[PDB]
Amino acid sequence: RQGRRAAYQHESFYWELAITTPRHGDRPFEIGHIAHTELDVELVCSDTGRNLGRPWATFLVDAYSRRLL
DNA sequence: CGTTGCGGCAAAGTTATGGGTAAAGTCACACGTAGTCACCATAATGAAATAAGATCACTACTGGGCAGTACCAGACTCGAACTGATG
Ligand SMILES: [Mg+2]
Ligand SMILES: [Mg+2]
Repeated sequence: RQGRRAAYQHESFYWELAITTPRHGDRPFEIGHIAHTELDVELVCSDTGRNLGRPWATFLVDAYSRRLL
């Protein structure tokens, strides 16, 4: 009906019967994620005060402690 | 006198309403919302044009003066001659 990107919410999860390597990390600085986004905020210039559009934030996260590295 | 129905009194029973606390749900993070014709009045030239103005050329009408002519004396000047005083 809508496509694969819409059925992605109706996906079967992965449930661990046995214990493989842990998904989020055995220790800090083992698995760390990089991801970009654009912040939902309009920013103004510091000198001339025009609309500069929405900025972009990139995050590096330690997946074990979920810490924003 | 004893019994029976009726009514007051005060817990007791049932709903309702505004509080607190853990615990089942809920939903966005997944690159994204701003973006684009349609609209008719006003300035604003630049061109188109003006309506009158400017000058040429011709036609007719009407003031009107200059080089030259002419006479009638009055008046000053002077050839030519007359005539008187004189050394
Ligand atoms: Mg992203
Ligand atoms: Mg977003």
